[PDB]
Amino acid sequence: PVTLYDVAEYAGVSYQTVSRVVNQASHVSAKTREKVEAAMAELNYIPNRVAQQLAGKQSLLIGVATSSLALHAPSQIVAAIKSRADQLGASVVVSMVERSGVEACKAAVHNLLAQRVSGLIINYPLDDQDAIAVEAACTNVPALFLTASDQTPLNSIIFSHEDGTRLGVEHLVALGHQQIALLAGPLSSVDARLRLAGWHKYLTRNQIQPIAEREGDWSAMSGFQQTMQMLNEGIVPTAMLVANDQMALGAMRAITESGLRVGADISVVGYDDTEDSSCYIPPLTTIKQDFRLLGQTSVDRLLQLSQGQAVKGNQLLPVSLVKRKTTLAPNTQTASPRALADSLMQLARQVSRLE
Amino acid sequence: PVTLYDVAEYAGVSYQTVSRVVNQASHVSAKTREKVEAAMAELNYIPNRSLLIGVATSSLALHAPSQIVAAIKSRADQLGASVVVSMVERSGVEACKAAVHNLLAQRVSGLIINYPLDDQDAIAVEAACTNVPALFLTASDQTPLNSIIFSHEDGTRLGVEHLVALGHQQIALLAGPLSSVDARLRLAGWHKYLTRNQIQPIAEREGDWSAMSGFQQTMQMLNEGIVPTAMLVANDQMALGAMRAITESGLRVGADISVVGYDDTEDSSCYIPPLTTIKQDFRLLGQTSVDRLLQLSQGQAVKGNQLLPVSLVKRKTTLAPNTQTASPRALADSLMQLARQVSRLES
Amino acid sequence: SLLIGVATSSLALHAPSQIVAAIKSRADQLGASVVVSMVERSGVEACKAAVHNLLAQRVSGLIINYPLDDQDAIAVEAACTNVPALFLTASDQTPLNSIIFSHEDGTRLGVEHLVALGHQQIALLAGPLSSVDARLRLAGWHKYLTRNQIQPIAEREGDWSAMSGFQQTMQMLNEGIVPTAMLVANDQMALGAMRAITESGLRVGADISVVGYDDTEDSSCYIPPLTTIKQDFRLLGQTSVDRLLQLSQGQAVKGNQLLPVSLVKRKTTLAPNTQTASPRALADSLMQLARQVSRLES
Amino acid sequence: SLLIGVATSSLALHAPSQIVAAIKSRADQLGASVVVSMVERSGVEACKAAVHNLLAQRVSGLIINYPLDDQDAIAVEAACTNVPALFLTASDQTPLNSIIFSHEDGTRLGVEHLVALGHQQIALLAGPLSSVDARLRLAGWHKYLTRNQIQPIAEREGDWSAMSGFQQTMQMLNEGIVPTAMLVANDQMALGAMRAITESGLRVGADISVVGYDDTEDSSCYIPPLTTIKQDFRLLGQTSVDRLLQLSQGQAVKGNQLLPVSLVKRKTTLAPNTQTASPRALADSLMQLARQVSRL
Repeated sequence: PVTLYDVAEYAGVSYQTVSRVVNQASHVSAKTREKVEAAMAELNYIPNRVAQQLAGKQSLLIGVATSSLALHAPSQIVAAIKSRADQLGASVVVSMVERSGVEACKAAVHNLLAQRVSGLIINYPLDDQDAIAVEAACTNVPALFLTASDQTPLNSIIFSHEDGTRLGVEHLVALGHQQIALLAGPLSSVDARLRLAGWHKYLTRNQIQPIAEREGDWSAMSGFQQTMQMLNEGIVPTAMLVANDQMALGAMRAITESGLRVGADISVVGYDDTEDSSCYIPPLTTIKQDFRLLGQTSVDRLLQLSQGQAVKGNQLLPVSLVKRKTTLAPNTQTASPRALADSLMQLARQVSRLE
Repeated sequence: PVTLYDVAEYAGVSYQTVSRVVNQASHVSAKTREKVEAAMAELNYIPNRSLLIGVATSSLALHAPSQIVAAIKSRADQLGASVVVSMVERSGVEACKAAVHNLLAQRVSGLIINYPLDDQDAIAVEAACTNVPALFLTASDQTPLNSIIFSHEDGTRLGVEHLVALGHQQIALLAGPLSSVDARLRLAGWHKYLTRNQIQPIAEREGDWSAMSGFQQTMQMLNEGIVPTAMLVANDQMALGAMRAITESGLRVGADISVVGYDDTEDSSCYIPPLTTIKQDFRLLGQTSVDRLLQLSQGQAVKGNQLLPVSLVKRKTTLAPNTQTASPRALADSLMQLARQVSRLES
Repeated sequence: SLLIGVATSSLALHAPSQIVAAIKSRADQLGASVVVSMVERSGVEACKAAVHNLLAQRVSGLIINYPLDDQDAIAVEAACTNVPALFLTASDQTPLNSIIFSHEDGTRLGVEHLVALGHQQIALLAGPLSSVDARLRLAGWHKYLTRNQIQPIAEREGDWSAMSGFQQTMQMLNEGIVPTAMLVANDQMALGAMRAITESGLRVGADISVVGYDDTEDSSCYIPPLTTIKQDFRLLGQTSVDRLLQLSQGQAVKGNQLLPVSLVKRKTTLAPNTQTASPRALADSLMQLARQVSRLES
Repeated sequence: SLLIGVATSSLALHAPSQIVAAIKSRADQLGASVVVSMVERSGVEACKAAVHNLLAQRVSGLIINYPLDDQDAIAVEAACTNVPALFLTASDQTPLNSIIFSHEDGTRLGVEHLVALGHQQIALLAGPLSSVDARLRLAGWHKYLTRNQIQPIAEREGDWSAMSGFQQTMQMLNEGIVPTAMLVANDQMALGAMRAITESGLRVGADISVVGYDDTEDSSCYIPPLTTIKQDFRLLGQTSVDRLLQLSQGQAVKGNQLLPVSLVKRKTTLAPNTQTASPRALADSLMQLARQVSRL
């Protein structure tokens, strides 16, 4: 071919030196790594082996099957994963799952397996039935799941959906709310269904039935649209539990644009605690999920599993309510007709001043 | 939203013809491939049509870089090439030069640098790429090397012109951190175009891209008694924080202080009130960068720098300064709000 | 392999298409094949013939999606001659194998809805009376309105089309008969009624409340959105297949079977005597002037 | 014996049911039998499969009632392998055996209608863009509006359902975009738009004119009755059978073939509002409602 001995006799260096480069920067002065890496590139030279160029002094090589990095939560996690995996001197190989469902995910795994990975993290939302089908596909390779579900028997880490829903409900019940609406994610999504189940569960335990229930698509816009729809249908709760912070944003807008006050008239609770919620108007009470932690933890755990020790269990991570300004004790006090008529008059005056 | 049948009935050719172009040179007089390939490009149409490519990126934590890499990975798949990301924490050129030396060790056939660098440093990095094609998604327009970016010149211009045209004279800037090239360029641009309208900003401040910083800096400014009629902000998130600062300072966004963002994120359409901003399509930047990189890896493409258009997205944070009477559109909105309140009465 | 025959009304018609779709669709999932025989009308000889065809094609089970009164349904079951036969349109009182929606419930819910909103002056708008489904629906309305000491002030007969709903309603209002509410036999006639009302200078809901039947995709966006009775035809179709396979192995409900329905409250139902200058009517007037305002020059 | 296979979209959907009805119906009159194979979903592998089934059932001719772009329609025709195949959904520019309605006409008529009523501010509401029928319709609208020196002021994408017509129209008006006319890709979305408009404090026709497509039974009773483009699907279905029998005896138009459509003028179309009230007259009206409000 173009050999390892050709790279060397024209570039002026030994075959210990060309072979020390092929691996990683160690005992060769950084100034002689320019005489080699330009002599390799200007004659096209490469590995075999190419997993013989991942041959030492040890590897853990880990595969991740994830939802789109477009989406905020999955990016947080993978960031953390990649990040932490680095600290531990293991490498990460992502395989994105442009949707949707289990055949999609089963495929993303069969890829990672073809790339001879030593462990798997599944960051893709699956109901328990399907998660089992996937675990089947992992075939003698340790597999940690960051989204299940149904309880599950397998290796998992998740945040407590039970806690999240409980905290929110309890918060509002304790502020003395009785008229409550839910705004869930799309129901194709397992995470949405779990969240909603949770809300029902705990509201039932406080002798409460939600006065309305709706379904967004995770986007703020859908939070606005559904909330608008609802208020226009004359349904006007004192509080809303919302399945993520972005829909909560859209709800808040719907409310505000409907002539109501967020908190003082309709309290709202989110989920996720995104960077931006702290500066919504007003700042948004929500459930914190530390995705960076989930990601980082999942790596420690996976390395352990790949040496036959760890929790071969399922594992939960705590969450927490973050009180801010969208939660206040209920209030149906609301402007009097005389006050509205006055506001109207003011705009009639402004109107008459136009062309 | 331009289709295949729009490319054809303005450029004077059939569908068999537009559809024979999309595929390849088969029996194409490259002559009539000029009537089509300019009508595709001058309407904005994007057709459904080993290479191993490395990406050096900022943290995927951050929104923009995730968008891009997503689009990259995604598109690279369609083309049967694989992507290998190397994340850069954090800060500076040695950081980034290192991330590259890794990707090179993994014997990649092309490089995309999605990490913000000033032109001096971008050169230093290009030096490190050593006989391997390297496309940069963050430098300035001035660079000699292979790049794709959005027009910072346009973005800044549009925003300024927007507010001047609404008749604003008292304007404050809220920039990104100045370690960041993208922030500096944006700020330079704002100064450039405000100068061209005989205006000097009344205040200038520096966030860190986070909303919280937008709030903190705007708060500080208003508390220092500096109260502009408009703000140009370097991204949508800081704009959110500014809006909050304003609102919590007893003022109305738009009516009292107009605000303009940058990026057009998913959520800005539902800020309160919805946010006027400059659209940058990161999915497109990412996808494009791959096509371009494959071409470079076969000798041909723009070995040039390349710009991508942007656009102003008018919404509700921009209104003529509160010196003027409110506009009919602003009144009609207020009126809608009361009609909603009214319908919730009974007596 | 199960091979199953369907005798259906025209696929032109919305409901029967829903069903056969669901049938074909589900039958696929279960690895059985479907063979449709359409019955371009009308009545029992028509339907007895459609069956004699399917039988000639050696099918292993029959679904009869064609509307029949109980007498005639028996005559047809006679024709099926040692081949399992599931009927998707008869009454609840039949001996044979059937699945239907509860006509008793549908009618009850609608009446109760309006009585509970306090309506006393009510008109019925039924389907054509050649149609069994229309007669059952009408019987039901009479039954429950009687149980609330009410006699309808008018009663009319469309042909299922919206246009007929308009025409009959127009006729009625022009005859000076002006109820506070209408029970209508399907959503499309309800559309036509609503138009007749609106074009007669009246308000749907506020002046005359209207209730539909079927809950079609589009009723949620009628003007105003239409209170109606939900019937899930996809479900009926899909269910009928499961059931038929079971019957073809001796076991299942050799019974008749009912499927629930539900009232869907929307904006065509409001208490009588609203009357005039409610907050909602003022807010509407306001909205109009806001639009006019926004058309001005600054 | 003449035995004919149909590959169709879901019978759930209104149009395809109309067609197959007509097909089955007419095929009966002619003493041939029909065998349907439904397609879900979606795209060309789906449809290539539905055909490979029908072929296994040894049919003597094929009707493809499933929407396909010209590229894919060819791929399917390849699959038909020596069996006559009539397509009820492609474009006019295909080589193969087809019958369709004139999309060129439909779009032209609607545009010309509104231009002739003197509209300059126009919005489009298209079907989903995964759908070829939607893309063709939209292309057509662009083509003819361009020919009248007009660019639409907005452009949106439903999913064929009324609800989406409402949602997109609501979105658009809330974005402060307020055209004088709308071209809509089917009658149901047009219903939803009409609602969005009406509920937005505006008048359909007088303020915003709307045009549909299909002419469904119900559009004649929308509020107000809906100007729309008529497509007679019964005819398409019936015609496709005559034509197929002829093809199966080596004679007919081995051509593509078009069917006319027609504009149906009703009440959602009127000349744009020339006229406004003065600010002083509005302010007075506003005062009046403030007085009424203060009693309540």
